[PDB]
Amino acid sequence: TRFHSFSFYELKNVTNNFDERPISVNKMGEGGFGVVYKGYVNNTTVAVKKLATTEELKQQFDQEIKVMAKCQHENLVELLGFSSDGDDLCLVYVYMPNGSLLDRLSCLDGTPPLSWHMRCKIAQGAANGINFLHENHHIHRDIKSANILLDEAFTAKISDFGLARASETVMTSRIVGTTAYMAPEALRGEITPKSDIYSFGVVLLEIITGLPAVDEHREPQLLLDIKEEIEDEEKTIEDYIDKKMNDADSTSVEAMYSVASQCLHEKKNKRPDIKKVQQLLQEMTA
Ligand SMILES: COCCCNc1nc(Cl)c(-c2nc3ccccc3s2)c(N[C@@H]2C[C@H](CO)[C@@H](O)[C@H]2O)n1
Repeated sequence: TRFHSFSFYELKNVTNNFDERPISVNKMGEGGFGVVYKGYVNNTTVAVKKLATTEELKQQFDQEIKVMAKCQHENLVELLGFSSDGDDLCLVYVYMPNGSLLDRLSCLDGTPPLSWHMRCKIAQGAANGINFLHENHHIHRDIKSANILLDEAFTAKISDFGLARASETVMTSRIVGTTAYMAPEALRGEITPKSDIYSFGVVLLEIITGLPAVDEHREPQLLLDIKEEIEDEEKTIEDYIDKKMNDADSTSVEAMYSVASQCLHEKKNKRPDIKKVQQLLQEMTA
């Protein structure tokens, strides 16, 4: 697939010379080291990711284009174009008005809490995006709620393919990802789609509880450990369900938790593949 060849100065103009301030009062954030700026061009709102070692920075930009050229799906963010003529390298995407699942789970800037009904649809949507990537022999290497973007109708879109790796178990010296979401073997340097499943189980626990993967002022500081308190019969998942929901029945919440439990197996070979995860989430609703 081919993309629009945007000029650096057109992107510099529509993003106000790459301003570092927020929208209130561009800056948005940086998932894979590249400041995302809000922009408007050709009567359509966009998100411009300016990248941002010199060759490793360029390898992050080249992979994104190589992966998105091949990968086209409704549950992945769309790349509209990019820019090479400038000093820095830019990647233009279709703007997502509901931000990340992280910011919507935390109600950042006063947004209403997502209902259980929207949460199930986002879980199913996110799991289609991972299935399409794995079907097409790609490992995301950074599955987290901050990397699940939400469109005009709260449709889950996986994003950030700067760390994406082809498959089509390999080992690596430069270990990359988000500690709070990573699997045991990923933290050791193994590269496998089985790690993407583990990280997705952490996202399901954030969806159910509404608690972020890591909270420094919390006990336990890591969300994945809450699974062990529930397994020891000290607490139940019922006691961790997000209280900012009025439409969450126990059967569907327990059913989502069963998937998150299986996803979070420490033994990589005991975890279910994405196609099984997708079937279980579909059976949950239905
Ligand atoms: C005013 O309403 C707010 C809506 C903001 N909407 C929005 N829209 C898009 Cl298209 C992106 C992209 N971010 C990336 C990052 C890498 C690759 C592709 C993309 S597309 C984004 N990223 C931010 C950075 C962060 C990820 O860690 C998230 O929490 C976001 O804040 N935020």
